[PDB]
Amino acid sequence: RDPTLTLSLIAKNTPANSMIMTKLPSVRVKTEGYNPSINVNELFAYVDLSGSEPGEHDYEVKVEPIPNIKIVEISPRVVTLQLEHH
Repeated sequence: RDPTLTLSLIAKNTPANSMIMTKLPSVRVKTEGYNPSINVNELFAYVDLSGSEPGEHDYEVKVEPIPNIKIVEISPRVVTLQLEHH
């Protein structure tokens, strides 16, 4: 089926006492494989803010593991976000 998915972007490990000022864009993912029972809306792409300081930085977009599916393309691949200390 090699489904093309549209996933919402989620931020992981957002530093405590800090807030993301940027609205996270959606992500388009091309895949290879088959899977009839995997909730698309329950699937997410993510950016890992582990150890980030306030300001504007670029983060690599990644995809949460999906059974029987291999991610072959992710757009956008990188996202620019702004972080502000509380």
